[PDB]
Amino acid sequence: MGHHHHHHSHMFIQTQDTPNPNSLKFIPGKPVLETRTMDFPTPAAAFRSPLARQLFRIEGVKSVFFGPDSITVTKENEELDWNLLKPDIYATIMDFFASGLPLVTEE
Repeated sequence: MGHHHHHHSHMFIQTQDTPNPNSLKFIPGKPVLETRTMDFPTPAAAFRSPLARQLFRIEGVKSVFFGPDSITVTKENEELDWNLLKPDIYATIMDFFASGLPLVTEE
């Protein structure tokens, strides 16, 4: 079907603040990595996830981390406010699950 069951996808991301001013935690409502956790410190390491690659496309993303129903992203520098990234972050992750791409391609 072309159109999605968006009325209750539970694909809406809540932001939870952390003990790091440069990093913010994004809970999508669905376990991205219940099975494990995977770090992406560098834009190169991001190859192990299509989502991580798409997150490094967003203006301000220094690094991405995946965890149990959580995506913890860090900014390049403190001059960057998260409101610059947030619209693109929501759009890209909801688009990822709308595409239904595998969270991990290889470890």
